[PDB]
Amino acid sequence: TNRLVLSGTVCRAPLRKVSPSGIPHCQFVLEHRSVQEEAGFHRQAWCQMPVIVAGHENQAITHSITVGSRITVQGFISCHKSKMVLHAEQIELI
Amino acid sequence: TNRLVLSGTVCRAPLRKVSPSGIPHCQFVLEHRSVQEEAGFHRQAWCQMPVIVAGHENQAITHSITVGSRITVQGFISCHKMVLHAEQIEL
Repeated sequence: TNRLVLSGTVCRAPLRKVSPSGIPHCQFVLEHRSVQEEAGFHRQAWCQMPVIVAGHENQAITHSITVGSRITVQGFISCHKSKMVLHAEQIELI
Repeated sequence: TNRLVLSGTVCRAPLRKVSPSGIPHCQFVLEHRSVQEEAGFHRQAWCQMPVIVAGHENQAITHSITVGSRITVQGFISCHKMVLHAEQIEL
């Protein structure tokens, strides 16, 4: 299983490219901040998560995303060298 | 929402630690590798995720895990470098 569901405020606006083969993709950064319960106590959770939205079907929604937009992204995490990226599969606005 | 569900092989053996205040928790590293669909193509996904297990109710499970154990962990992520704060662990 590889499923991350993460809500946050967009802190870098989408940058958009099309691969040579014609695959559209845009990248932005998603800032999450919340209070989470852990072992009966509350702790602040925070992350700036890079998000990639690849493929034709999810591009239209990304044009409503700007810095300040509140969204939830559901997808899978991928790590390179150690930088992480959330690869979006569903995006919910507000 | 802040929910990560991630399966993998333990690649660093669990250690049982204490906070400055003396609060116990267990930690290990989880190596994930999978094949995911993206834009109609198959793409490899990998991550080595540090995991924190602070619930004492999870101590029996975390003691049966060694390097090589296959597990699924669910919890919330926080960036301190990312760490998965485990709420459930399934063997």
